Amino acid sequence: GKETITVMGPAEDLDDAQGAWLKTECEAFAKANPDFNIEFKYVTSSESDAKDVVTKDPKAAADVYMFANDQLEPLIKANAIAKLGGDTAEYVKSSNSEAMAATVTYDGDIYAVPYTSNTWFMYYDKRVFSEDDVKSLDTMLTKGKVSFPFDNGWYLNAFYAANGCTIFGDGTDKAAGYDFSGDKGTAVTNYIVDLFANPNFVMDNNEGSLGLAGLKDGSINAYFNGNWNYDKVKEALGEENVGVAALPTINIGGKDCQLKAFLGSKAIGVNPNCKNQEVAVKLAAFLGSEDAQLAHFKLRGQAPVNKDLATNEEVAADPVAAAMAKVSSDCSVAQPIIDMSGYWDAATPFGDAFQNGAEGQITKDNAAQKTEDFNTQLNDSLK
Ligand SMILES: C[C@H]1O[C@H](O[C@H]2[C@H](O)[C@@H](O)[C@@H](O[C@H]3[C@H](O)[C@@H](O)[C@@H](O)O[C@@H]3CO)O[C@@H]2CO)[C@H](O)[C@@H](O)[C@@H]1N[C@H]1C=C(CO)[C@@H](O)[C@H](O)[C@H]1O
Repeated sequence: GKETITVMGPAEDLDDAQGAWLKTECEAFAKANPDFNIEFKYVTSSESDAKDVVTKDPKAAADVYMFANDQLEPLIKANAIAKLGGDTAEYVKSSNSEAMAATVTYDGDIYAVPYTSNTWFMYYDKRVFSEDDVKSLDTMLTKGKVSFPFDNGWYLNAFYAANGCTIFGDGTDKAAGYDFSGDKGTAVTNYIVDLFANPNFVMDNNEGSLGLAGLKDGSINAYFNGNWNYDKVKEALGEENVGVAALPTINIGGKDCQLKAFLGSKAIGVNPNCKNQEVAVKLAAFLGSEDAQLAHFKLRGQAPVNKDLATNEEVAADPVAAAMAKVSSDCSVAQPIIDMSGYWDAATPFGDAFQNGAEGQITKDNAAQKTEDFNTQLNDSLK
């Protein structure tokens, strides 16, 4: 009489054509734990959507699930994610950097097992740009076609952070609120208005299918996205043409400013409603184990977060793992775990309003107004 454990992860981890990592590792877990009498059912969902799927009704949701760490506070407030202790918590602390362990730590307790770092970087066509070119977005625009997903808040902030705008201070001070106000914010809005008015700029869509299609077309030669699309980018450009870089500078009023991505993690969480917590917690530990992370790298090129795999020669040589590490050290801010719901929501219509012909289009003439409107909406969402 097998007990069913329901596990949720993205399509790519359930796709046989990509080695179905999640199924493969669940089966390995079962083989390693003969004392458990279990079978698996799988629910396909992007880590980006996990909060929405689970918090709607945690008791109806999967027992074990893969999510993005910025979702942690909403999951906790929904009683949708179990605190982890014991060997599992110890592994999260011992096998990760301090910042990666912090991605899943709330009020001093560990709530999930990281399996990869979570950030974004630049894919580009080596036929169009040199290594030197891609150090500057402005240089890039003179040589070829550049895209950016401006209606996706996870990407938008990099431009505002570049000029000293802040979210919760350093990211950990709720009392600091949002600060996108003033000339520092308007200067960034003006830069983005100019970008949209640049005929070598093409807005990417929210989840980046437009950019991917553009790379294949040649209509887009630079794509800001992540590790999950590595194989598709290789398909679009041809692997000898794929360049991978950390983030460029943008020139605001004569000053080179560094774009800064969010850096968080993707992790495995346990549903408190799972009827076998022993199995669920051990499975989460297994899915984030060293062996499992190495398999994620070999089966579909996903970069490990486990610091012991950093010295694996194949990992260290991987262009995406290397870019992600450079974004971590040089081009990022730590992903807040203070809930950013109001920002994720406001970011999308704000980004969309830059488009030529948009309702309430952001322009040079109204940039300051629109910037304050945005700052005001962000802070209102905290009241
Ligand atoms: C807006 C959204 O931003 C963040 O989501 C990003 C993920 O963290 C990234 O990992 C990446 O997701 C990819 C998966 O890693 C990958 O395995 C595959 O499934 O494709 C995903 C991309 O399609 O990119 C995501 C951004 O595109 C953040 O983690 C996430 O929580 C944010 N979602 C909020 C935003 C809205 C609408 O504004 C709400 O509906 C959500 O409930 C919020 O959580």
